[PDB]
Amino acid sequence: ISVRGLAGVENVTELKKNFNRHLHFTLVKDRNVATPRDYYFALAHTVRDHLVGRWIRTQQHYYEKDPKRIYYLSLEFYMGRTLQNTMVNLALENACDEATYQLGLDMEELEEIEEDAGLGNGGLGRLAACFLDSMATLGLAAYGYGIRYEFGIFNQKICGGWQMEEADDWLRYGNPWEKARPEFTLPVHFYGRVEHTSQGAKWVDTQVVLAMPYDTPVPGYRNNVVNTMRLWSAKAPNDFNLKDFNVGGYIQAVLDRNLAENISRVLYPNDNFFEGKELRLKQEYFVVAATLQDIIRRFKSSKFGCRDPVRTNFDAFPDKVAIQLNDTHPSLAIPELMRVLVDLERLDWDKAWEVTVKTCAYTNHTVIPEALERWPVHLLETLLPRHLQIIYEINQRFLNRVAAAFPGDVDRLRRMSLVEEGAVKRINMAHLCIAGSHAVNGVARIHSEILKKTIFKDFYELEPHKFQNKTNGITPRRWLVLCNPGLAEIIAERIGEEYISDLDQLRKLLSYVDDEAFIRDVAKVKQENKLKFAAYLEREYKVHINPNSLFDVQVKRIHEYKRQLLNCLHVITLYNRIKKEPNKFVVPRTVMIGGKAAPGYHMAKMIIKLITAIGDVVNHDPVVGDRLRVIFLENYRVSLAEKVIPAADLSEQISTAGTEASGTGNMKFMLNGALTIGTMDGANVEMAEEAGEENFFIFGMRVEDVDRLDQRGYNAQEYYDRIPELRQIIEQLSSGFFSPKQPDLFKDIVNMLMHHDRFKVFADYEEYVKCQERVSALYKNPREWTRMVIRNIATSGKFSSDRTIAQYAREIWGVEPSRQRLPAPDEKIP
Amino acid sequence: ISVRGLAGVENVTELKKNFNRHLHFTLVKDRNVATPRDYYFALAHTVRDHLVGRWIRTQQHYYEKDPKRIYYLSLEFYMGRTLQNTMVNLALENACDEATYQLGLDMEELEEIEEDAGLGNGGLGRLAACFLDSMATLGLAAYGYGIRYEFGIFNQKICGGWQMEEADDWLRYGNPWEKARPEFTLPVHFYGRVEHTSQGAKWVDTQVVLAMPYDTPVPGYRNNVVNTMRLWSAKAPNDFNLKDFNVGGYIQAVLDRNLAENISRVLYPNDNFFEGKELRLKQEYFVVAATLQDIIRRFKSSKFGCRDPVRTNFDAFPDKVAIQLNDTHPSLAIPELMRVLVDLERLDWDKAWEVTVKTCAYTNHTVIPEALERWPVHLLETLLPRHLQIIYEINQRFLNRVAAAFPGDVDRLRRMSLVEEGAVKRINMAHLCIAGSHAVNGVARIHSEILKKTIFKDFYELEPHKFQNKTNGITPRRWLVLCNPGLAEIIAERIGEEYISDLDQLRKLLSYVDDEAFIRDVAKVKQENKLKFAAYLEREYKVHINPNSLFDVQVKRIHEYKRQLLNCLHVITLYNRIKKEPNKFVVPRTVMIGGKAAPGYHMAKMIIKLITAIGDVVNHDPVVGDRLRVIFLENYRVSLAEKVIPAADLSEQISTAGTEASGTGNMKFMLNGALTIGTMDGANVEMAEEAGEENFFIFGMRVEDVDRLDQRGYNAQEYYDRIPELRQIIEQLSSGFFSPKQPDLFKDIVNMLMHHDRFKVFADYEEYVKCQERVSALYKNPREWTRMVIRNIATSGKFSSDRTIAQYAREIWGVEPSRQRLPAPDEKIP
Ligand SMILES: CN1C(=O)N[C@@]2(O[C@H](CO)[C@@H](O)[C@H](O)[C@H]2O)C1=O
Ligand SMILES: CN1C(=O)N[C@@]2(O[C@H](CO)[C@@H](O)[C@H](O)[C@H]2O)C1=O
Ligand SMILES: *Cc1c(COP(=O)(O)O)cnc(C)c1O
Ligand SMILES: *Cc1c(COP(=O)(O)O)cnc(C)c1O
Repeated sequence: ISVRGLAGVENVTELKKNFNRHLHFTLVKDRNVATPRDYYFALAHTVRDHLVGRWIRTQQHYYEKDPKRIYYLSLEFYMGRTLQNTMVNLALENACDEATYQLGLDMEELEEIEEDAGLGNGGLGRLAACFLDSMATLGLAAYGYGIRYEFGIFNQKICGGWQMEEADDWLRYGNPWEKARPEFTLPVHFYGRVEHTSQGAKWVDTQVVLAMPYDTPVPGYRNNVVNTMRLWSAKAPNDFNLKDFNVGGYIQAVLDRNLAENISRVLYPNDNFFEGKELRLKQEYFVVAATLQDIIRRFKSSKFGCRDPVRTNFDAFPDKVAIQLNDTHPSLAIPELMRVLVDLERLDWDKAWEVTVKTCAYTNHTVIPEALERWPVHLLETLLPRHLQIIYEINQRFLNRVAAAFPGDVDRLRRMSLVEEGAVKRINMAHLCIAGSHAVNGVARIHSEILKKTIFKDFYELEPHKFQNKTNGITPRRWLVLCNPGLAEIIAERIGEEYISDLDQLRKLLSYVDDEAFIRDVAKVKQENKLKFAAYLEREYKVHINPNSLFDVQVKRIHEYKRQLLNCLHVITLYNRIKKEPNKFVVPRTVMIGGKAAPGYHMAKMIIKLITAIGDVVNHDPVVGDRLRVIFLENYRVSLAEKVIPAADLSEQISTAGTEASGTGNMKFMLNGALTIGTMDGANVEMAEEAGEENFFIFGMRVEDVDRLDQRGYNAQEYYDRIPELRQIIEQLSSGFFSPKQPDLFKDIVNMLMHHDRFKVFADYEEYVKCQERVSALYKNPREWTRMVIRNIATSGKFSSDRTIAQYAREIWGVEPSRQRLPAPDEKIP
Repeated sequence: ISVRGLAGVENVTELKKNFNRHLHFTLVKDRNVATPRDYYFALAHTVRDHLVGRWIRTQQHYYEKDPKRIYYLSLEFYMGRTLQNTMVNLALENACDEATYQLGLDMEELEEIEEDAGLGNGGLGRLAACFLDSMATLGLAAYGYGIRYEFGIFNQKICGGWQMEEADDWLRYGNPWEKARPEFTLPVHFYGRVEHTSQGAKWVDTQVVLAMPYDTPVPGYRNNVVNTMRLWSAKAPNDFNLKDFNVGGYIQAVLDRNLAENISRVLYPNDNFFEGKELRLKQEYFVVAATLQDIIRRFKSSKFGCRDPVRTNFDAFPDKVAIQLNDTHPSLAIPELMRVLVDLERLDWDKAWEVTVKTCAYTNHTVIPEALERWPVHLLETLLPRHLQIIYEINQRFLNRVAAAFPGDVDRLRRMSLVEEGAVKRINMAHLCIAGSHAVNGVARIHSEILKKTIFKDFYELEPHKFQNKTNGITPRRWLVLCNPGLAEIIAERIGEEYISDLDQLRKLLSYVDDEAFIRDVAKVKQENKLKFAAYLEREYKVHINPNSLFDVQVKRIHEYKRQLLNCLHVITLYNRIKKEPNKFVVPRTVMIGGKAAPGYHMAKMIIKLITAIGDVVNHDPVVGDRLRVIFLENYRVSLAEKVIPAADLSEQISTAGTEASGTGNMKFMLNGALTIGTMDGANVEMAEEAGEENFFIFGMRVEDVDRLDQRGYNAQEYYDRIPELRQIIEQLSSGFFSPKQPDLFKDIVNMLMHHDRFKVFADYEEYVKCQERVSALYKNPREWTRMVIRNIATSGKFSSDRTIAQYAREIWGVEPSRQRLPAPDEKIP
């Protein structure tokens, strides 16, 4: 059937009876009233059974051996569905497929019922998920720590061409993967004040919110290792949240509990944008405060909570603990670690600081200013008074370090301060992270260099040793084996299966680049993939596309820097050329644009309306025929990504050079047989470098050109004046060609494009359509297109998150990865 | 070990491995980290497994055979713990006891970990629970319908002698008994307006709240019948509760969902008191609206949703459906049934009314005016506009009936109206229920007569046929076998086990009233019970009592009509007599008073403070010694009741004649070997009638005497003037004898007692202490005390809820009870 494992005789039988046990005993249903949803849960529960045994021995193992622990703190974990992934990592896919078949059910149909774990916005959240999978696969004693939002990223609905947001009640029917652990609930404090008494400061008169943990298993790839993702839920104490007496109402007091519990109710839908709301800041301290107590408790036990030197010496803390800050969101971990060490454990400042810096590491994910976290001091002052004091003290000592290193450099001092003066005083969270971490890293080579040359230049001059790079990657399990079994099978037919956990082996595919059978196969799976997606489209969303055309897709969050608008300009250009010479041949294309716009991002929502507007015109022009279709992919999410990417021919990664830190979607397309048209931005540089620029469609300004233009001054009028095709489009938008009933509908877009384009869309226009012509030319030559594809796939190995994690492990965490199978799952009951 | 069933060889082994399966696979724990709480859940899950098989066949059965269905609507269901009860009804107690023993665990210790299902306030809520057990035991196709409050009755804490309320988070660790059924979620409407168009009225522009059901199994006693208790939970729709656009905030819109969900957040802690709050009214329509849709859906299928006459003829609706209104709380079921039939199904008014009256029945539970539901019209007008219109129309036609029956009786008309004029117009829910039901019943013979003679006199003259009586009862399973296995065993040794489902058989115990061995045994279990409680007291609450003294206990909600104050006067009297003649012998007593006071009931909370105040003085007087102890039983609830009642010697049922509708605690004490001192009120009359007044300690005014006094006019001063002992107590309270630091602390109680005692406490004082002397006299004669006890126990059979339910079934519902074992639980998988 494929190498989705063995469909053993004993195990298919075993699976079937357990499916039945759960349908009866767990679901309390009988075959006569069971619905596909019930069948999905019976299976889910049956699959979950297979990893509890391993989950328990893995955790027990780490307790016995006691290795250095890795704590990945992140406010986002974009998990997606977990049924198939679990079957894949446990070599259960074929067995389950067989058993459910014998039960008369279609596994694929049941898989579609699983709701996505949308606890993320995009890249940052998904990176965290891929990392978790890789850390488990590399046998690292790693723990993912975050918040269990009851409402993840909103589900997007397009009404009249506009995005409509609606709550993502992903828990409505329950989550069979998580395990509530109410017995490990911890208290978290807010507000209050600071008392300075005799031997130390005291955080007093605080409001208490409880953090209840929920554990979700994270299985490694076929190695019997099952790590843990602990997500905190906010709960109100039953005392004070009722007991602070003297009139108000008993009923009201109980109803008001949903005020402390709002902390984990919803994820903020902002991608690369900072919103200084109190609720967010509360979410940030909540996950940090709860997590740290859990980390210290585990440390207190270790082998110190037995003997060792005997005396809670936190000197070995960094040798046993490593906490990674996914961006600045969990940055309060630094002053909080200090607070506990200094205030509670009573360590001297300097010893505490040494420990903190040695256990913390920060990862930066963007260079755009509006994405930077700068919290107003009056907020921190009210909500976390002691942390503010600690931050000021950290700042004090840090700046003294600077003064001593750069005597008299008074401007440097203000520039490096963790405290920003002005309208309102703010705290620069990024500066905090650099100061209290022993390592700071970018997510792509150029991004990392930019940090050193620009944004964090001063910090780099002070401590050059802290700055590193760790190019992002993606997991070949979900992003290849899971979503593209067809491609994985033909690769395995030639080079085996060891590449799933050793992606570098894909290079061996280079020697089949002239193989006639392989070229035919690679081309066949892609065609099969396109047919399946073209079908899904009519199934779930309804209104035809042509599977023979070139599948041109750009899927990622809607942003001005991602330039969906530049993609739009090209689409309209194609349209206008066709209307000019109708009877001239052009390579057919289905351009698919999908992505979510943050609810308050007006421009982003305007762009979505533009895309649908273009489709309204283009898709109903008889002269165009089936040569050009414009489709907006609704509710783009992980599960939807697993469907489009494998069916894509052209991947669009056209952000303005220097704005996309790395990107990961680009990697997903490269490993799944799509060709890339893009700019020398983020990881695109390393991808073209790996496959050879000849096998890549690079265009536009490089970072240097962008800066040259900025020195000069960017004037869009110039481009409007010298390019008639561009002029024609702008006047089409301006006159209502695309919005008849509301002719001025797109005035904001035009206005922006002409007067405040921060991402110089026009500047890359000419080179973009010129380059688009070259991909059309090559698509006309199926054999050469597929051979270039093979050159990309065979060379994508470097972009696996196993590589990334192995580097973090060695160069930052100080641990050694291991592909050693944990001693079976085998029963056992001590 | 006892007749808690057989500890079979095959089944103890089977139980043990399933306990282990769940500890591993369900709890995801290993023996080395498992805590008593984990062990309790493994067991709970193991026990729950045994009844799903029966649960499924019982429900399938009713679907095949299609009998008349009984729907018990109630806003309260005081369930308590369900582990032991399930073991008892499934004959699993000894097997589980053995198996857990072999696993090295103490079952009793694990049982104590189960949280109480406190979804009730007192009598009314517990009656519903006992009924459910009886309906299952009598094989009735019955369904309990209510609300799944996430917070039940508050947990009571005594601080400085005052009651402190704290949220009852009974779901904190989860509920292994319920089964969420999100797939059967239904929509419920609120607000909106009424449109009158061409062919009928339309309820339009409403706000939608979703009702998600949760089913809990209700097993009959050893008959393999497992009925269902469906509890609704409020959920916000993800559309409008987000989709009603045009600024407000996406985050805020999501956080605001907890506004529609507040409907099922908390139970109103009022016992026999009406609070006209909107949230309550919403809770009342919510349970009614959701339930009715479920009822009609089931009816539409039946055997009509196949063939029958073919044409949705609701003429057979009453033949297939019976809905019982537990008090007026679910009274909106009447106008709602009309709304659906008329507005949606399009039946003519008269045919719809005929159906409604024929399927509905109302049970009245109190005669005090402040407990009567009278909803302001402006509330109904805003929240349920169409229901108000329907109610007015029902009123219109009803009054016309009256006018026609009593021509010219203009005062009768206003008195009987469902609409009350005055300050604010109100709707008398009780009048609504009488009009739209074919049967109205009281809960005790005297209570029922009072309804006919007083409160509903006019309604009785109009339709004498509607009024009936159904004396309350309690379940011998929980209230005997479960909480008093010792007594149940010795009874079984003599007369067998058939009495558990045929309590009348207890009469056979009359012939052992002179049996020397029996008297010794009855006396032995009571002593064992007292020793166990005296121990529990020091275990969980700490500060000694004497097991040889007479256990004088009054446990029930704190109310002025229950007269805990009269009990207080006696206690102080005993104290004062001892201080007067210290070296005179008196029968030792431990008087235990326990009960919860509604949060806003000031007097009730003052009485609790008084009780603790008396104990402070009495319990620390050296001259008193161990002859008199005053203890306030904290957090009285079902689970606590199962502990005290079996250990009680004297049961206090001293409400003012004519105020306690029936009472059920009194019955619990009678069947568990306690003697009753009380007034001729509620069921006390029928109990004394059944055991013989010679075996009862009756005192005080009868209803007639109360009325005579009211004609005359009640003047408490008179009693204060003629009884020196009474005078001495009042002046002790007035001067701070019981409250040194705050001498005027009890001015409200004294003031009330002297000037506004609605329950004439003083009037029954003399006859009360005189009577108390007689019980002390008889306690001095162990052999005769025990023989009187035997006379009570042997004669309590009439008070089993099986009797009550059998009567409801025959005289109201029109169904025949059956003690036929359902065809085993046996596997099966169609
Ligand atoms: C939102 N968001 C960011 O703020 N940074 C991001 O992180 C991802 C993983 O590091 C990168 O691939 C993206 O380029 C970057 O924009 C991202 O997706
Ligand atoms: C609160 N509450 C009432 O309103 N009525 C009650 O119902 C019980 C069951 O019918 C009766 O036994 C009580 O006497 C009556 O007070 C009760 O307990
Ligand atoms: C991989 C992924 C992303 C990141 O896409 P980029 O092109 O790097 O912005 C965002 N959303 C989803 C659903 C993803 O799978
Ligand atoms: C039986 C019961 C009641 C009713 O007691 P009465 O004496 O009828 O008021 C109240 N509370 C609990 C916990 C009960 O078990």
